[PDB]
Amino acid sequence: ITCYKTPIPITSETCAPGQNLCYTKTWCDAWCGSRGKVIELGCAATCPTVESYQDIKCCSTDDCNPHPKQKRP
Repeated sequence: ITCYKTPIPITSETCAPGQNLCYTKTWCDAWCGSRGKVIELGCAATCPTVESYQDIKCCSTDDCNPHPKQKRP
């Protein structure tokens, strides 16, 4: 399985041994001072959990774990 990273060069790469899912961390605070929305992508053996202000989305493929925001205008 592969997933998309967060950085500009959002690319698809295979996970480490034992993993099988990808996670999308959606949040906004310091860096979101205006419109700098941040999102942490990665991999995990199982769908991870979050709190209130923070959100997450688990998928079993990069096509489902990309960046909700392509590139800045």
